[PDB]
Order: sequence, then C-alpha cells, then structure tokens
Amino acid sequence: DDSFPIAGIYDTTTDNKCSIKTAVAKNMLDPITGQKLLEAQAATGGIVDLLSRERYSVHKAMERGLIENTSTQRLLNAQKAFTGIEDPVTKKRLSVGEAVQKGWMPRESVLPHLQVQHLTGGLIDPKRTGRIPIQQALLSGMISEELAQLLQDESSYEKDLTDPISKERLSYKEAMGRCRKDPLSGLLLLPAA
Repeated sequence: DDSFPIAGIYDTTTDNKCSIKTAVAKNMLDPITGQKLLEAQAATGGIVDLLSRERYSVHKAMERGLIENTSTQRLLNAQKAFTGIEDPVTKKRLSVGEAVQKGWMPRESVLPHLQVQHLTGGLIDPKRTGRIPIQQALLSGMISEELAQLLQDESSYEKDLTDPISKERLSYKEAMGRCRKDPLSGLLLLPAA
C-alpha cells in the first residue's frame, strides 16, 4: 500500500503498535534486524512516523526522536538510494544503480536497497514519484544485467532479518509477508513480543 516499506512493530503482548526504535530498546526486536528495517525506510523515502504516516529524512527523523543517534550515519548511506547522488565530475544526479556502474559505489552496498525498492513497487528514480520496473531499468542502463537478475530472483534474496516471533531468518520479502496492517494507520507492522 502506498509503496511504503515495513513501518513498525506490532506488540503482540499488549495489542499495541510501537516504533522500530522502541522495539529495539525494549529488546522485542534484534538490533541488526531493526537497523535494516530502518535502512529500508531511508531507502524508500524516509523514516516512518507511525503516528502521522509522515516520512522524514534521517536528520529530521533523529531530531524528532524517531531513531537513535547511533543509527544516523548508516542511515545516511541508505538514504542515498532515495535521493540519488551527485556525480563528482559531471555534477549530474545519479540513481544508486548508475553510481554502481560508474564506479562510485560498490554493488554489495547498494543491492539490498534496490531490493527493498523493488519489493515496494519498483526502483526509485531520484526526484520523481512513480517507480521503475526492473526490465525498464535494465534496458535504460539504470542497472546492470547482473543486478537485474539478482533483483528478479526474489526467492533468492538474502535472509538477513530475524522474525521476532518465530526466530526464523527471513528475507525482506518474507518479512513483509509476516506483517499485519495497523487498524488505525493502515501501515505494515511486524509482530513481536
């Protein structure tokens, strides 16, 4: 819905929603999984505020207490997948898929973010609404053949998240599947105790 990422956590013990930040702090969600969920938010348009559905840049999120100080640095990297970057030579704005091809960023750093973009409707073209399908991205040279193939093969995505309920290792796609929608906000919440 609305091409949003996983937004927050569903506290199964109290039947209440809570933020990723609160869940990590209360030991309801493992810290690494929490950080990756926040990266996915940065990479798709901003950190989600559960109370309003608004989304915020990393800096604005920290100032509003939506994230911890210790997350800010790594979240800025993920945020580039949304904003794109400026080419140091040509000064043009590049998507991160183009940055990889131009040698400015390593493929390994960028793939997870393109994966989350794909799973929420398609690749992001910086400064534009409307997601780009993988095949269109490939034909335009926005991504390489290898990145396209990796993005297409959803069943093979890395299982680097831990389901707080089952303790199973899940991919981002599987994690999305475990989510409920919040009755108030409509946003995706991952259950945790």
